[PDB]
Amino acid sequence: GLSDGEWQQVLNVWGKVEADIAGHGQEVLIRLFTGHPETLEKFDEFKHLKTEAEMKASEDLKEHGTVVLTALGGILKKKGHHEAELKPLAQSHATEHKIPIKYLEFISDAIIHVLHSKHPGDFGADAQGAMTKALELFRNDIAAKYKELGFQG
Repeated sequence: GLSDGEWQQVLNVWGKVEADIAGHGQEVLIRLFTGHPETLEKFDEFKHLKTEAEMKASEDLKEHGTVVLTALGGILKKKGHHEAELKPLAQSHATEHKIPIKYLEFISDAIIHVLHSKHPGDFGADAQGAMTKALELFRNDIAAKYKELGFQG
């Protein structure tokens, strides 16, 4: 779990994201897709957007980034009391979208990368520690649900 102080750091950093969720979400997805092109193949409507420039030129992709980060923001604001929120995501991602847990590792690292890229010198060491713990908790709780289902990939 995270301490009270750590959750406060997470939700404070998240305000920077909320200033422009779509711009942040776009950059997170682009980082994910360009760094790990296998991830892009899971998106029937985006898998033809194989380069950063092509990805940047799609409002549909930017809207999906908005969906993703809005979901994550709601989850983070539960401060770990997120069973009900994570349940359907774990299920849809294992059973419907076929997303290996490794891809959630990749997107977690992408979020850290994008926070430093968009806010260089403004994502402090304490904030990175806390956000990393929150993303670990998110992925780990999803991983428990994946194990229940026997889903690998």
